[PDB]
Amino acid sequence: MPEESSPRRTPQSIPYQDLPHLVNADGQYLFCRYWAPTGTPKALIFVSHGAGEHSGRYEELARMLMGLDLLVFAHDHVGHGQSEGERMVVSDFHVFVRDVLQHVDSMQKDYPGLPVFLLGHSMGGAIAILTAAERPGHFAGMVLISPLVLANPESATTFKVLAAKVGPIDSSVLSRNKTEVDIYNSDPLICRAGLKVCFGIQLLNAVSRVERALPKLTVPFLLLQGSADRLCDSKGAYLLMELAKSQDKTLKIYEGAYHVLHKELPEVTNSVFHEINMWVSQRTA
Ligand SMILES: Cc1ccc(COC2CN(C(=O)[C@H]3C[C@]4(COC(=O)N4)C3)C2)cc1Cl
Repeated sequence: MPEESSPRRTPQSIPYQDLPHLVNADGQYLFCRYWAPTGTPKALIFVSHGAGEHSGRYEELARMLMGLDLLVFAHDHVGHGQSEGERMVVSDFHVFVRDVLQHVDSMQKDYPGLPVFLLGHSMGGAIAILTAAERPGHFAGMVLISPLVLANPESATTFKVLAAKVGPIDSSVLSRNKTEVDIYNSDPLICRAGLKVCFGIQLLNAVSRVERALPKLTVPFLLLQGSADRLCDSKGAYLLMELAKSQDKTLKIYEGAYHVLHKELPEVTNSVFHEINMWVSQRTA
């Protein structure tokens, strides 16, 4: 008599049979999270986390969102969090987009006729842009927290020279809020290893694809950028503002703020939480 294989486990040895999951096109398991409101959801919203991080970091945002009677759902991108795959490795950047579309396609079927929003930060924001541009007309609304549209020139050129000759980021540039930098540095699911070269060329590659997709955007969106962001240049968010065709487009600059605006100084963070709340609320009522 043949036997079933020993259960599939996350890279932290938890059986997938125990967690919300989905199998992707390459047969890799993805860890999933769901925040479901009491009663009928007004809409669906997918949260796309950034490079090195994981969906767990979006707990508070997602609870506010679910607060407005939306169904929030997320998964960890491949090579992130509790999803399978070599840490911060992807065959091609398009995998992230495809994997989102799959999760949305699934969720839409289970919840027919509901509008769907995207929320992304950083690389997760670049993924949201590409996701939207691949399906013009399909998403109700897009919320972008300092999305990767243009990469910091100082840093990009440094990396390009280093790559041309083939270290971990100073995590202080994340946030003026030093408690949040510390929380980041002590989260076991994060990948704080230096940026591999193959993944770094991929991100500069995504910058290029994002610029090509900009003119094709028609989806409504809210765009939150810090003026002193040393990872995703603020110039990128002006470009998005200029090139997108969306009839419904809005930009908040946070003067002096760094990169992770939902994890910044409370004045900033509270504003970020409020604007997202106001915007999504107006477009679901
Ligand atoms: C050389 C170079 C420099 C800068 C970028 C772009 O900056 C990246 C930072 N990236 C994220 O996605 C992470 C930031 C983080 C961590 O945890 C959070 O909450 N925020 C998510 C995008 C690309 C390249 Cl090639």
